[PDB]
Amino acid sequence: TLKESGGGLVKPGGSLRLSCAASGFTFSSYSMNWVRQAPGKGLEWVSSISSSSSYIYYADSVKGRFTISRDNAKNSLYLQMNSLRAEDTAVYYCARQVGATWAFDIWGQGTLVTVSQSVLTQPPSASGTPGQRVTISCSGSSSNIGSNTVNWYQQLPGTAPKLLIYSNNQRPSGVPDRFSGSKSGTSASLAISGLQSEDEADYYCAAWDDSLNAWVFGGGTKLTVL
Repeated sequence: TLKESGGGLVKPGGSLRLSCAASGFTFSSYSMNWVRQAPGKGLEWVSSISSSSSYIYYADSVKGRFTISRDNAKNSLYLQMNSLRAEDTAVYYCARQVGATWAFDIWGQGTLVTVSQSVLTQPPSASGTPGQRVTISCSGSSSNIGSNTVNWYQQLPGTAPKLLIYSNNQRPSGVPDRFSGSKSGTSASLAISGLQSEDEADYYCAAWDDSLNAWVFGGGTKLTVL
């Protein structure tokens, strides 16, 4: 259920091609994305292709150099990376988008690509003691959070992200009651009630920016439990 491939070592100005074999769902029905993550840094959205293959969006950082694509027949999504730079070094994940709410419910394991500020304002770290209530607030513009539904994703150390809250406050089929989402115009807050030890993870808030026509991802918040 989403396996990346084609990762390797490349030199600057080089060229590389990723692929993402789907399994268990009707690939052709859902839109697909590529979201990279640097070495120890946050999440950055790369590109998105509709199942229609008709509506493509590239991040202003890879605009022109990268080429998204798919083959709904072979059940695999691809990404042609040309004119590569050292700053393109990351882990690339391919995330299944939902037609309805635009959230990324299924993410792949990742593939590392080695080569030889932000709109969303999120506190870098959060400190909480067992059993307390912890709020992580993410601050966007009138063009993103203001105008579109927010999705929070939890990244557990080592593991790829997992949709925590979507459509501003909806808990998916798994996420416990202690987690609650909300939005107040241009700001969005995730509230963990009854802090547990297991809740030690990285939290990201993400909205679509109609002005940038790209997803904006939060600056992450590392929640440490005491």
